[PDB]
Amino acid sequence: MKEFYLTVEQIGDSIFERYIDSNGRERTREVEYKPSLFAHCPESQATKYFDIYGKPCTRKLFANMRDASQWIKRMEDIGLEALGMDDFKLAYLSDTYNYEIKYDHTKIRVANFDIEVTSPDGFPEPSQAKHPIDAITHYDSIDDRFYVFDLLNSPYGNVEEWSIEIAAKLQEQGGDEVPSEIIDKIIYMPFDNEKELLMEYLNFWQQKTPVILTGWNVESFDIPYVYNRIKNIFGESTAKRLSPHRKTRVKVIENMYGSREIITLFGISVLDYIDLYKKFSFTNQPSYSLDYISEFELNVGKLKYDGPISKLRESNHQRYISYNIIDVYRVLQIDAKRQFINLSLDMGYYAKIQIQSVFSPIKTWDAIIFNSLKEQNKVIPQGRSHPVQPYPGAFVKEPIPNRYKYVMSFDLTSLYPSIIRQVNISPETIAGTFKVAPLHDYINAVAERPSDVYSCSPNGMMYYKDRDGVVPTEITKVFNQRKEHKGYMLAAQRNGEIIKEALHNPNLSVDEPLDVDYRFDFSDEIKEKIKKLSAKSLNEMLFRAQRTEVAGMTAQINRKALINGLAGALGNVWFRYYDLRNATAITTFGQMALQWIERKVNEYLNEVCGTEGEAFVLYGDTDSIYVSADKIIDKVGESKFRDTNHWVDFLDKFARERMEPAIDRGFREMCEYMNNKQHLMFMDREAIAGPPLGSKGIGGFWTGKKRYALNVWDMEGTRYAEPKLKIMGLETQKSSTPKAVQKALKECIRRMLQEGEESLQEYFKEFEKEFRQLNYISIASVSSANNIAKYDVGGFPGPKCPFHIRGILTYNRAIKGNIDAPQVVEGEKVYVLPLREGNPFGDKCIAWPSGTEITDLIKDDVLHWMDYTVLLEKTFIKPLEGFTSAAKLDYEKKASLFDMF
DNA sequence: TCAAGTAAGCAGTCCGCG
DNA sequence: GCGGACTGCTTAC
Ligand SMILES: Cc1cn([C@H]2C[C@H](O)[C@@H](COP(=O)(O)OP(=O)(O)OP(=O)(O)O)O2)c(=O)[nH]c1=O
Ligand SMILES: [Ca+2]
Ligand SMILES: [Ca+2]
Ligand SMILES: [Ca+2]
Ligand SMILES: [Ca+2]
Ligand SMILES: [Ca+2]
Ligand SMILES: [Cl-]
Repeated sequence: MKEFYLTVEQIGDSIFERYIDSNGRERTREVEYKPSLFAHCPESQATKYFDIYGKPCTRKLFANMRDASQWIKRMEDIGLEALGMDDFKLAYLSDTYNYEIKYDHTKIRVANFDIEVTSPDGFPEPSQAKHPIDAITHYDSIDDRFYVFDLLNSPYGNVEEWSIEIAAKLQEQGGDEVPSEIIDKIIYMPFDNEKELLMEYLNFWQQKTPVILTGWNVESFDIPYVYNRIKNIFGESTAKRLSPHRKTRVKVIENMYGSREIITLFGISVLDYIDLYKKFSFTNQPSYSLDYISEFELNVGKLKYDGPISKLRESNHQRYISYNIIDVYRVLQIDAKRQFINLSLDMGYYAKIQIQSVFSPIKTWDAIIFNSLKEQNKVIPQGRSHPVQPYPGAFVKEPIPNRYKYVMSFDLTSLYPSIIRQVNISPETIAGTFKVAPLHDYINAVAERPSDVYSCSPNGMMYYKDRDGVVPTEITKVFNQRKEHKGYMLAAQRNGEIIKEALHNPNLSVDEPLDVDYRFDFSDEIKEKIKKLSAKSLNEMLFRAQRTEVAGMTAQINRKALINGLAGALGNVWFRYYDLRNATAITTFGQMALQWIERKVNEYLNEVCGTEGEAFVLYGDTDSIYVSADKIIDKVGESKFRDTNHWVDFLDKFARERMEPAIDRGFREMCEYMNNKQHLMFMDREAIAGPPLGSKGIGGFWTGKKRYALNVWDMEGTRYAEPKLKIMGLETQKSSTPKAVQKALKECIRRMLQEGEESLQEYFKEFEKEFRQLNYISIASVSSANNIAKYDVGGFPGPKCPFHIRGILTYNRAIKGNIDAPQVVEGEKVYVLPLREGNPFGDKCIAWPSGTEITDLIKDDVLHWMDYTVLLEKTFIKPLEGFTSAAKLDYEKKASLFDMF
């Protein structure tokens, strides 16, 4: 077995390392690590160490780590560059693990825990920790067991033991429906007092010390609460037993306004799952309560109880404990699905960083690039301080608001990383500058050729062509991984569509799902077998196919975020390789590439239609073009096509055989023009959109930049069983618009694109007729709530007070004096509802914490005073009017014109 | 809302616009 | 009432 680190810390002049040894065993060592740093020396000195620019460097070996830090300081006082890895943990891992790390996840202790704390006087502040901890469920990945620590006696109630048999049975039997598949995995431990529970929990922690510590909100609540509670009862030294090296810190953590407190446990890698979810899931939720996310991800029903959570333990301790266990399992289930822990470890070990540093792309890329350079004996530069400066980004084309019947989109593969590689954009590859012409001149190939020797970007930057920079070299490796996993993702997606087709025809039999790998396109034998399968087996296969696709999406999209992170990090002042010359070289080249290809695609299509000046490209954002295919369809049919799938094949054949070769010729020319290192602008067909053949649908529409809808039949080679709506930027896509409204707007769009104007007018009429029956939560807007206490002034809306903030102040006033009423937490999401004039709340809106029912006292009143009229015109009618106006449609008839008869 | 980047939309406040 | 300066929030890349 090859060895791998678990955790690494610097504590004074010692590196503290937990690792897995050659025998598969967890181990700990304290290494008195002697770091090296570098200084420029004259050429006279024969050395093997060179900076990234090829300047000679002398290596400086320090007695300890504090000596290395003092030298960096004194080099600053002198005014000279101190080169090398100043994060000595990273240098240590580089020296100790001088190879590609193969890790074994089965040897890494991943702990998933949740605590319960009964609080009769509001939220229990983790930094006070004044209330007893009365439940801890702690799952261990190695044991595969849920360890339940249950307080039977508290100042808030003496309770009976939790019954495992009641927990197992249905809600309909008096039970808690704790999943069968985990019942045998529960190790249950009741305690007579909190001191006993906490002492036992600390002994347990010692024996099964987390490497990865996760859960929901554990970093902001669970961890600091357990730490401070133990600290209040036993002292600081006992609290510090949560760290394997007995060292903890705070932390702080900004931003403005104001600041939080977390506990840094040295030798643990805390990956709060809420944080993993926000970084990697690529959703924006109305609520981040576990229950909301569990419903969203797993389609599991909200685990319900009577009364408030502060009375739950004394009124129903059985359910209290059972829900603590289910809370932990929920997070494991979301991970089984999303695989964010797996992803974190992959990226973390790849980069050779503390695993928790996957949260910082700057940290991740600094470690990768350092390790790539160290391998060649090259020395990294000192990080400098830079003033934050704005710089330009992508080009977005203004669309003409309209409907568009037949649409084909084309999209550049990993654009920004592909520009890095093509141009050879890197800190050490800068060759100089050239006199820049207006961008428009490069777009039209009218400017003089920038260089005959170097590789250029239209921002004026020239780059070496003899060898690849460290940025191109390393961005390529992660790009190639991204491409691998995207393949598995798209194949899984395609395999899912074959199952959906076969679901049109079971096959009334008792059989089993096929043992297949969904990452690969189903063979003809698997296809045959699928066509003989029951609905039960086919649905189970769909679930599994869709799970593979999710797994592929996680792996692919976050490797993409990482590489896009690097292009972005070039424009972040805290990045070691921060250069605005390079950041702009990427974005300017991208602007040219899009507008260059727009010109070429128009020219091509104008040529192959016999026209001049006609604009076939109707829109583009950053790296995408949207081509109007009406004239291509018109040249053939629609006479003339058997079905929808027939013109979708014709357009797929035309895009792949005629257009892409022309796009590639267009891009090969631009590469020569810029004299780039290698041609890497690959623009594949993305979507084929249009109305169902023979229908009165409009196919798609644009309202403006970054706001559009299309009816897609084929996406990147996935031919759908049913057409899919691709809606971008419109209100159906915003977390802020109500659930019921998003749904309603979506069906309006669907009818517009697939069925026509009259189908739209009948749905709108029906929705307007029934919308007052909708549940208040389903029709409440959502906003994030920043700067509440600023507005307020005091406590009414102050000058320029935002609408949602006003609603919160209304809420604050209606719940004034209540300890147990839910407080609106600053920086979180709220539900917002408009209020009718003359209401007892004395303002036009009320807001409350999202993902929650509003307090029983006031609920009846807001429900009574809810302004449905304002609600409808604001969230539904205004947006819908914007759609139909853009699409040249009416949601209301209109005319009409006969009229009676 | 600690944690790579810019572009650009819409809601609402405030206030002009004879 | 609408739009523009401005803040707040949110999304497309
Ligand atoms: C999504 C996204 C894009 N971008 C920039 C960089 C991208 O190259 C460019 C286009 O974005 P995308 O079209 O979303 O993705 P991509 O071209 O990088 O890769 P692919 O299409 O194969 O999925 O916009 C970011 O800087 N950050 C982001 O989060
Ligand atoms: Ca792209
Ligand atoms: Ca693509
Ligand atoms: Ca069949
Ligand atoms: Ca794109
Ligand atoms: Ca070339
Ligand atoms: Cl790819």
